Amino acid sequence: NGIVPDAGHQGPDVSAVNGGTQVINIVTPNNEGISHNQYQDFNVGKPGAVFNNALEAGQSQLAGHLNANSNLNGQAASLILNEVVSRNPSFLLGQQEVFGIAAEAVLSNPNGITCDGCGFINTSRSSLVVGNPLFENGQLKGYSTLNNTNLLSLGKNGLNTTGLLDLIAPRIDSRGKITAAEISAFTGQNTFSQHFDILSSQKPVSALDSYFFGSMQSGRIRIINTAEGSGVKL
Amino acid sequence: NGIVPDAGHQGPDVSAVNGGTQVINIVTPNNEGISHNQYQDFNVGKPGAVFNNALEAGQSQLAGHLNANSNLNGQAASLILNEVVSRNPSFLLGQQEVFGIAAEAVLSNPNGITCDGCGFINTSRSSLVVGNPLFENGQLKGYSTLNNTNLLSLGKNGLNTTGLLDLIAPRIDSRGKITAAEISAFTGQNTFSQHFDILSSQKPVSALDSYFFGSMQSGRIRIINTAEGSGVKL
Repeated sequence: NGIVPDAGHQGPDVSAVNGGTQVINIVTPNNEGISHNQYQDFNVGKPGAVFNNALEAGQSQLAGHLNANSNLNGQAASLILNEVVSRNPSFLLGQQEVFGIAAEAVLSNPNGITCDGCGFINTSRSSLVVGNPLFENGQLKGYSTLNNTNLLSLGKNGLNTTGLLDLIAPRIDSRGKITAAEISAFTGQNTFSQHFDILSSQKPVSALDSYFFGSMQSGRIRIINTAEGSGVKL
Repeated sequence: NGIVPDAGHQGPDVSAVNGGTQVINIVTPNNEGISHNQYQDFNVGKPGAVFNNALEAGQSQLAGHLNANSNLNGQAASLILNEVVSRNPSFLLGQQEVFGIAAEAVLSNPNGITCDGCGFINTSRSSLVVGNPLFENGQLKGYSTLNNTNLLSLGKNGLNTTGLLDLIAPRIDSRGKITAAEISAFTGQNTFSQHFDILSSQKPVSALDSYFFGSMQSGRIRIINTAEGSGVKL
């Protein structure tokens, strides 16, 4: 019951639950190569979840044998954008696997995101965005944490991935081991490009406190807090 | 007794002690604009220390009225490089002021550096390097932490500056509030350019553990640990 796709045009379809692991047929990539998937609820349990970006049947790590995704229409996604459209926050307690062609992945949930033992498999770049994507006539222009005060939380069991990692939120509270090739954490109220360049920043009414306890096993870490007067506690 | 200049050609001369604050006449800048100063001992107490990069007499913040530095020969330094040539580590318990023309400042001490309530005034960029500078026929080519396992320590009272801040050491242990326009921390055994670009990295025999407790009041923080297998604990 963790992942509940939206009933609208950008809602993906669940094809199976294999050992508690939900398998999601992501929607057709647009001309930008972006599969924009919308959910009333996006949560991942300990069995994890699989996003099917495959043009051939094969073996997944989390859900066994899976089929090609006919939604792809012969073109795999280069970016899998998962967006929660409701007021429900997201809890990630397991791995998210991209089955098939490797792609970038973004979870966007302006209501809040909590990781605790979550991770990403076969992902070149993975982003957690407590904020909303910005679209202009159907094309992705970036993301926004403007007017948002919600929290990205990482629990004791941390987060692991072999690719790049982006953490975008008004504030971040981390208590676990973050393992990634590179870690980028951007806090405060900002507008971002598609590539998470900071295009603008605003000062929040009250302080946006970010907390980092725990290890960070990465060769490169960058933390940008644009909330003037706030800080990054370690 | 904190700052003891070397007797050789790159040893500066102390001109005064004003309220316990040592005033150092840095040596003539070379053609690169680098004043390369060598010390048998480099320590700063609570009264702080002043480096005289002035072409006119004026008022310093820490040491009252000071004169022009005749060592400059009419050309202020663009980089003040302070290097300990002995086995003595460095303890910085106060502010270091550049009197006169603003400049970049680097403290190089391969034996270790400890900050506790230290800071930098009228400095565009300030660097603490547990490592040695690299010279090629008198020209500065960069810095090196190769084969070094010593520690850069920041105590409870932290470090403050309005300019940029570089922290270069085989490992860093910080327990206080670091305030700076931007913070760059590079750990592991590396060779650096003059601008602290990582040119090469080597794996240490044993782990080089870096620790960051405490606040970091900066808009941009980057931490690069090139020691594979080691991590950054927060």
